[PDB]
Amino acid sequence: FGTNGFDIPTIAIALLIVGVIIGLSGLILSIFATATASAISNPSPGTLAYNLTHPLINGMVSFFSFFPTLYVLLGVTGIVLIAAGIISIIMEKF
Amino acid sequence: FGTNGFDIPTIAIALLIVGVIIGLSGLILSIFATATASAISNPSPGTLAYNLTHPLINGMVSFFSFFPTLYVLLGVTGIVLIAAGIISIIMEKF
Amino acid sequence: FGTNGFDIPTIAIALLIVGVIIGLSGLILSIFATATASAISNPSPGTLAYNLTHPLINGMVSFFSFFPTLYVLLGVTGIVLIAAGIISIIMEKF
Amino acid sequence: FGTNGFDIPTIAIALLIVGVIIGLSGLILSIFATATASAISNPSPGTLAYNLTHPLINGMVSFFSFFPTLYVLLGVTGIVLIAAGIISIIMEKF
Amino acid sequence: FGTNGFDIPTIAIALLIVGVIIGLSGLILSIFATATASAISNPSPGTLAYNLTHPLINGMVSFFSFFPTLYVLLGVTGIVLIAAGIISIIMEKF
Amino acid sequence: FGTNGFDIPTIAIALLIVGVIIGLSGLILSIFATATASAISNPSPGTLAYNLTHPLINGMVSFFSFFPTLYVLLGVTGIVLIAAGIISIIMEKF
Amino acid sequence: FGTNGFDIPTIAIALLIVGVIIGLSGLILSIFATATASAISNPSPGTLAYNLTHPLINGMVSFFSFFPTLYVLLGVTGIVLIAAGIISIIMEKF
Repeated sequence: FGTNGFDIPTIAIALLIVGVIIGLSGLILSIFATATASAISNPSPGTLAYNLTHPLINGMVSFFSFFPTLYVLLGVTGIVLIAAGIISIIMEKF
Repeated sequence: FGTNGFDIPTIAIALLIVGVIIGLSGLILSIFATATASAISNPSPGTLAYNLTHPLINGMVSFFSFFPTLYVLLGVTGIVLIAAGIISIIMEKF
Repeated sequence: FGTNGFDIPTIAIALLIVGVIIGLSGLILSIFATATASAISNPSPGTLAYNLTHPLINGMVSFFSFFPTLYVLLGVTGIVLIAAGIISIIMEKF
Repeated sequence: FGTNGFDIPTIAIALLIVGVIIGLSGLILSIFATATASAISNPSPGTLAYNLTHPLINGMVSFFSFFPTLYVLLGVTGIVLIAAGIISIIMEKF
Repeated sequence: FGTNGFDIPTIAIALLIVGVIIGLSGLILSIFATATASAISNPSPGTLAYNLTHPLINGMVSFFSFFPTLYVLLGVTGIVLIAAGIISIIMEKF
Repeated sequence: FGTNGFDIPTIAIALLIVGVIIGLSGLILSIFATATASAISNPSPGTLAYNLTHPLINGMVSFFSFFPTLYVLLGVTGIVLIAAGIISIIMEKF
Repeated sequence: FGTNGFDIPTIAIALLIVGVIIGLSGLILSIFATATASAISNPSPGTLAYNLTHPLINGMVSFFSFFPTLYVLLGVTGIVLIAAGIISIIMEKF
């Protein structure tokens, strides 16, 4: 059901695959992050361990705050792909 | 029943296939998402685990909100295909 | 019973085939959709699972609402085919 | 009584076989589950054995709740098979 | 009594065979289902055994409710076969 | 009763096997966990044995709390398998 | 009186044999069980011998309660055998 490489069943299957993969990734990351939160303690505000450990958790927080826009762009890509497919169909179907 | 590659039985079969595939995808994704919702907990509003986990679920929500327009465009494609078929029939049937 | 490729028995058989195929497709899709409706539940209006699942069912609804016009155009195609047959007969029968 | 591989007696025999197998499976599973229910006890709500045992029975309940939709899809498959048989007969019987 | 492969005695014999096979299948399934009904008990509405056993009987009920339409389609197939035979006779008997 | 490797009797038998295996596993684990609960005692809240033993039972509790989602995913896998079977049948049965 | 291996006299003789064997088994088991009931006594509800002996008689009761469905299935088998014989006769007698 298509012209050259655009196949609606294939597109649906690809959407399925990316959806389940993203769900799994969120699941695994949340489960692991719970263990991370449990493991690390809060020694004190001003002793050696605080100086030793605080920037690491800061980097954790920053990277994980970067994740959302990555996911948003990844979502945007699919609309572009389906659009190029529609345009390609229209170009030489007539 | 056609001219070159436009076959009404083939079109009906393709519509059947895409329909059942989309139904399956929705089914599997909903079943998996229920498990995802069950697995992840809500630690607290302001502790380490919240900072560690919140953006992930935000990305989940965003991507899944992108799904609907993908499905809509995928639906639009079929009208274009059947239209090109009709036009191609009319062009050289007379 | 025809001139070159227009055969009234063949047309009748093709109409039979497309009719039964469309009936089957409707049957199978309805039977599957009943199972889909049974499987998915309604968690709550505002919790995580709702955010995770609602757009999927929205896409389901949209695509299935696109089906009717596809069927209508598919029906329209046959009148065009029989018309081209009639015109072709008249052109060189005299 | 058929064309290539579609045989109504064979289909009837296959329906018989799947029916009796499913009946047996239900019988054996129920008989075993009764013994499971008898064996496991309820120690107390909050002691060590409860923490040790509760998630296991939760997993039991979840999987067994997944069974019904599996059976429903398995039932749906047969209509598809008989339908493909009918279509195949019609295609080249005429 | 026929042309190529359509034989009225053969058709009558095939109808006989499918009829007796279907009667046997119904007989055996009913006899077995009576034993199934006798074997399984009703423990209680809310204890462990109920959670363990209820979905199994639900799947039983669903599949057995799917049987009727299977039988109906199986019956429909024979009219198609005899029809193709009649058409084939008429095509080249004259 | 199938096309290449999808066999409804085989699927039913596989469902039977996985069901009984899971029931057995739950049974054996619960029976063993009862013995574990009986064996270990509660020395005191703050003496040497408490420091020596508490994290072990904590790990016990955590792993056994991980079991349920494992079972849920294991259940989800079967719907995917039966779905791929249905799709494969539909693809080349017509 | 048959075709290949189906012999009505042989079937009647087999029915005779299974009937008398089952009658004998019931007779011997009842006679032995009477002696078992006579031999074992009822020491007391709560002393050592009760703890030592009660589960044994519980297992006795359970197994003997399992017997009936075994007999029922054994009875069901014969209808299947005679049915396969009838079908085999019909298949190639014509």
